[PDB]
Amino acid sequence: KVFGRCELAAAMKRHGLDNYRGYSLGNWVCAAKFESNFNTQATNRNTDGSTDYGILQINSRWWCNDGRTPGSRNLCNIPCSALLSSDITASVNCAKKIVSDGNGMNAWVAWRNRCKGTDVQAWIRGCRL
Ligand SMILES: [Cl-]
Ligand SMILES: [Cl-]
Ligand code: NA
Repeated sequence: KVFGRCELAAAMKRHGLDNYRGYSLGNWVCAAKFESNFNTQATNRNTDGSTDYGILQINSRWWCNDGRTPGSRNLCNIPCSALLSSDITASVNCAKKIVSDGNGMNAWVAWRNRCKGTDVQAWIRGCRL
């Protein structure tokens, strides 16, 4: 599923992401935009042989099991394939664990480089929430 901006905002709001650990909804939409272009089916391989999965590009090195990242953790306790579903629940539940782990949204390189310190409220402008 490729989400529309407001569609995704509403979905993330329903799943409890607005102001989760102090991050306004705009931050999450901005992150999803640059990580996945709002496509639940996005995958990208890393140089270390890990793979990033889904709308928030969660990394198999730490967070999910894809059966081919030897020595990796499965900290969200999910197959990485679950992160590619049209239903964002698994991605959102995993993201909450990541964002809680001490580094905040700095875990997402595209957030740090493209969202952090910008007007992120722009990303939810116009939406009925
Ligand atoms: Cl916002
Ligand atoms: Cl980047
Ligand atoms: Na959903």
